[PDB]
Amino acid sequence: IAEPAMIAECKTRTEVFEISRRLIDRTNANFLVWPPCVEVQRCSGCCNNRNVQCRPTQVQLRPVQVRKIEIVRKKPIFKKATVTLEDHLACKCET
Amino acid sequence: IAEPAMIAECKTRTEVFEISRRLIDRTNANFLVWPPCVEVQRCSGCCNNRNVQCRPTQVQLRPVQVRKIEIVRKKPIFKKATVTLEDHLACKCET
DNA sequence: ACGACACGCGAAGCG
DNA sequence: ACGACACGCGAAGCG
Ligand SMILES: [Mg+2]
Ligand SMILES: [Mg+2]
Ligand code: NA
Ligand code: NA
Repeated sequence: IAEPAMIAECKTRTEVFEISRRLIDRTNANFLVWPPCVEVQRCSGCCNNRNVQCRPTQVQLRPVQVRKIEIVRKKPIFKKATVTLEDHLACKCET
Repeated sequence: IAEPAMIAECKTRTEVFEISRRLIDRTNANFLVWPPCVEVQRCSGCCNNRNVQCRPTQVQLRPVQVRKIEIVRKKPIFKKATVTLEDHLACKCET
């Protein structure tokens, strides 16, 4: 059977966010971070027409702790860094 | 508090698929389709290193019925078209 | 392709 | 930046 197609409504869905090393440190390259990606909630889906787009109406900042290794003459220095994620909490179709 | 960052594992998540008018009809432009987008399941997330990527291991074809209006001298002709969606069912990190 | 339907909403039906 | 840990797995601890 072929079921009726259902519109993907404008709402929050779980997406994959890649953790930016550049925001962790823009002035040094000598480091590794873990994990490289986390889940975030994001507004996606399609509105009625192309005069409007699916956009967040409230966003929530969420700090997470990442693992950082600084490499100094081939030796690891273990540190922690805090990345502030942005979660979409609600969406609307917006002009 | 800043919770520990958790890796976004390579697995299936719900994504938004935009319905291609071109696959519905490549030889005529005189038509509209509804809905413009549907949910599908897709492999996403991050593997251990950049020598591997998150890829589907089994995919399931899923036909859905879309609404089509053919416009002929400004009058609508109501038709149905069948679009075959591809859902990801499982994923692995692959080299 | 230039924002039918007694209306408004969504070869529709309801109130 | 050139694939520590008695090992293998993941300034680790377990078996
Ligand atoms: Mg009537
Ligand atoms: Mg020991
Ligand atoms: Na009507
Ligand atoms: Na050890």
